[PDB]
Amino acid sequence: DLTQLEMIIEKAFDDRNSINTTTKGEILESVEHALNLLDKGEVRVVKRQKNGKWHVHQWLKKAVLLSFRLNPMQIMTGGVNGTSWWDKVPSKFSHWQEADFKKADFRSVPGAIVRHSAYIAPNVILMPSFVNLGAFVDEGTMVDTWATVGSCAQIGKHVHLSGGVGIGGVLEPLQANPTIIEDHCFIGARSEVVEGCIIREGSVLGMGVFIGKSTKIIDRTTGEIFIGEVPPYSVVVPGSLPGKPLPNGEIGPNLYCAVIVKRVDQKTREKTSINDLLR
Amino acid sequence: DLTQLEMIIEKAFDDRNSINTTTKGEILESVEHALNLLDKGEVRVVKRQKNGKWHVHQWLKKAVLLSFRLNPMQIMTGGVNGTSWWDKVPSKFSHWQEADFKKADFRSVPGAIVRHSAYIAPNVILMPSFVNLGAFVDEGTMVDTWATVGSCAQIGKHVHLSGGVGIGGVLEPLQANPTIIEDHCFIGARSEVVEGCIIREGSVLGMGVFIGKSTKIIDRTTGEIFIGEVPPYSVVVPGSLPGKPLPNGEIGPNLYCAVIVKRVDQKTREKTSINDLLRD
Amino acid sequence: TDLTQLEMIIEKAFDDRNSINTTTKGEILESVEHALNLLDKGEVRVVKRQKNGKWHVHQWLKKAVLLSFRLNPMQIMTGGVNGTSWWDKVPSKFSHWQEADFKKADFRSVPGAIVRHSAYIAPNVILMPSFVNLGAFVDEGTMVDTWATVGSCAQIGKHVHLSGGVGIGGVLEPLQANPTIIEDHCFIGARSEVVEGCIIREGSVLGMGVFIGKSTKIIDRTTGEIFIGEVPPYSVVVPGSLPGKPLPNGEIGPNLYCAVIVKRVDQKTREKTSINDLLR
Ligand SMILES: [Cl-]
Ligand SMILES: [Cl-]
Ligand SMILES: [Cl-]
Ligand SMILES: [Cl-]
Repeated sequence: DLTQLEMIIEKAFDDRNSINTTTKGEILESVEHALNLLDKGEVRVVKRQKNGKWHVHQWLKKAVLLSFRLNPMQIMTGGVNGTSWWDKVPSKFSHWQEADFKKADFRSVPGAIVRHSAYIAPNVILMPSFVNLGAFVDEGTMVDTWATVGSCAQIGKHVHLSGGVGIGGVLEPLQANPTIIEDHCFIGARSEVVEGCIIREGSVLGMGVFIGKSTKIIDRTTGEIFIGEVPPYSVVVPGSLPGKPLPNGEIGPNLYCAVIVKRVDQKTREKTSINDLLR
Repeated sequence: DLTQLEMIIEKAFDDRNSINTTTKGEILESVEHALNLLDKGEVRVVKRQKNGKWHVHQWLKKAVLLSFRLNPMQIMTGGVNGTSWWDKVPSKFSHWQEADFKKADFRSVPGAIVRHSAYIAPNVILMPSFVNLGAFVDEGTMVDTWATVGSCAQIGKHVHLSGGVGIGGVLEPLQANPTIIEDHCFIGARSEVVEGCIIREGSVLGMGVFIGKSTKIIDRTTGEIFIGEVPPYSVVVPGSLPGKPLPNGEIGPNLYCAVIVKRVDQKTREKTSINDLLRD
Repeated sequence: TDLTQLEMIIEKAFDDRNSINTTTKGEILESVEHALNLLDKGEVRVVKRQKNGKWHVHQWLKKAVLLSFRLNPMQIMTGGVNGTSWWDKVPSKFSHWQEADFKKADFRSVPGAIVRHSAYIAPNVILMPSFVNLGAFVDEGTMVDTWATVGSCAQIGKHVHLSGGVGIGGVLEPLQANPTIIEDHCFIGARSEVVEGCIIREGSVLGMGVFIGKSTKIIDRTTGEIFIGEVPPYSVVVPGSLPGKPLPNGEIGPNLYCAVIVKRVDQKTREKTSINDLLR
């Protein structure tokens, strides 16, 4: 029953300053249990509504924040020459055996790093990469080498996160939607989507696309400006817009922006290659 | 030997649907032998032609593809607090001891990750980074921190792959050339070269240069446009080209492109610093 | 200890560095080891800021780092996947560190973090999976986010945020060159890169994808002043581009990348306004 669990987390978070490494009992159990529900993908930090809008369940963010006060800093073994690390967030794979990996049915390449409470769906491929607390990585998604899925981020099904891609983490403010990459998006290498922006489903981002909360996204044919959202089935590449003249009157510098070069549909995505879409 | 090895692999590749983790015998031995030849650099995914063009040895890609079918997913130890990974590609350094590292004569910094079948030449420095299956990293090359040498990529001698540089992997389609970086190239930090593009020898890429299959590469002085290839001894920086206007009457956005600002030669390259070449 | 005599020995040993090797022990080894422990503890640092605000290099600490390369052999370092090894000659900072050492040092080291010995990491720093190289200085309360790199001898001021994929470029030789310096309270947005000894002055905010090297043009949008290798205090910086010369065919040429200071604020504005507003 999620209803009771949320109630405790809401009230315990209100008294969060009294929570520490000595707190046990119902508060400790509720937070832990919630992080296991997250780790399994049974709950998620944000859920998509019928309208297509995403709504945050704040008590899950509060549970993650509360886990920082509950768990102590500890020696974590496994470093070079038998040295240690010093942290208070366990790996997702703590106590995982072959049977556990067979059940989860995803591939974790040596170098992959995943914190507990992050959900990894079946048929995902984790290259050497980092997945932070509360993230959700759905069916068949590729997380390529040195990619980062930040806290609470949502990665949809059959997403390709290319090498060096950063999906920015979003914990506070509590009301903020985390960064969201919807189903069937291609995120080109070195791209970055942060600060709770959403890439609507079927979109294709070329290499070097940066999308933050205050990034101008312009449809090259329409003239429309989007903030924090890329509409469905968009092909997006990096560009620049003119700036204000310099104080001496000389032509001003251009400023970076994201450029929507195509808006397609589902049939176009299934029929046309990524490279053709970007050409 | 090589003729018969190629034949065994290609016959098995045509029968790849009947191949799985229970397949042993000559097919297993041939695939393992082919990947060991790749690992020591005795064969490589590509051959340079007389034309100056590179073509793929498709049977070697087939060996790599078969090894996915032959090897089981398994526990691989060494994670934090004794946790494991779950993969079916062994490390290049499996069973390597001091003597293996001394014979190989390259430097492997803790954090470096190299899968078996990747060739790493003498005097290479692997900072924390990742080198994928079938890659070739030639003599004296620097692989800097969080760089990636993708599957089958060919990196020439005395190349500097700066921090966070990605050389994109190319396995299928079988006929597609991998990404190639020829001798004495410098690739500045955060740059990316993917999808089988080739950076010819002695070229210098500034920071943040992206080179993909459909990237316009323009010589600013010549006006010449290149696609998928940077000509020899080019100095390349990130830039932009004008776009079409919006219907509302506003000028359209510029779009990213790669800009050749200089084309030099071996003598110019050897005497002049990277920063001077990029300064103008 | 007496720093003056230690400097004298390091200086003399470096003049005869060709006679220094992996067999060398005695006073020279102890002196180099001591200086790197001083570097690791932050009791000494590769550069110190002067009264005028200029940074001055302590060349003898660079010489000590260089000598430790000659003193220590290439060796097996354990901890790789499936019990495999690395092959390097620089010890981890965390060699022999226990809970008491971590509790005393009072910073947080997340599994995946990599730090070489001689790098100082101050209290309340958070090291995500990342790399900190020799002689670096990471001051109080700084966040080093995932796949960031703090290059050799780099100086990171207090309460700096190095976002994901940020590169702070290393500077060892030339001995006289100042390393890369990031002053107090700076924000460095994701995928940004600052290399080749550039300095970002106190309180500045760099957007995503900002690359600053020695030869990157930085233009002040508000004054029009052009800076090279230095960003003034409390600058807001984003990536941009400047126009080029026409092509020989008569068409407009490509733009070339540059860094743009779009606003310059102060300490009070910085404390009151969020990073996101500063970038709008
Ligand atoms: Cl753990
Ligand atoms: Cl296949
Ligand atoms: Cl292995
Ligand atoms: Cl060590």
